[PDB]
Order: sequence, then structure tokens, then C-alpha cells
Amino acid sequence: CDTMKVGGNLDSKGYGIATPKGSSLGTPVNLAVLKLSEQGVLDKLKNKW
Amino acid sequence: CDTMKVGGNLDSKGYGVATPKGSALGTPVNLAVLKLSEQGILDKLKNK
Repeated sequence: CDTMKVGGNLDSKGYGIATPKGSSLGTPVNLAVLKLSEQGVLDKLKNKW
Repeated sequence: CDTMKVGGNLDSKGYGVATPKGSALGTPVNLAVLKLSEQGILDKLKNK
């Protein structure tokens, strides 16, 4: 507990789940992320960890 | 000049460019946005 985060972010990026191009999993997986976000689950997960 | 933002952001969301389903522009538009972001153009534009 000897470090500290200071100042606002200098830029904006994002983490995403990846799949090979043309993968049959791509559509469903993207929809799942929108859903989990909207249900507030991704925020729960970040706070938890 | 009598208000101000305090604290960081409490959550994260984004503005995006939207295309109708089936648009031939979808891919090129997405790649353009990522390019402008990574080149620092969008930061500069916001600052402007």
C-alpha cells in the first residue's frame, strides 16, 4: 500500500474479447458483452477484484 | 466560468459512429476510428 494513482487518464483505450476472423463465435460473444455491461455485471466484477 | 467537474469519471461509456445493418461502410469506418485514435488526432480534436 505504498503506491498511488494520480491525475486523469492521458488517453482512452479498451480491452475486448478476441476471436479469429470469420469465427462463428464472434456475433454471440459481442452481444454477451453488451448484455453483461447493461445488467451491470462487468462493474460488479471490477469492484469485486 | 462558475462550474467545474470534480472527481474522476464514475463509469465508462463511449460515443460511436453508427451505420445501418448491412452497410458496406461498416469495416472501413471502424478501422478509420481506431487509426485516428492511435494517431492522436481524436485527442487533439477534443482539445481544440
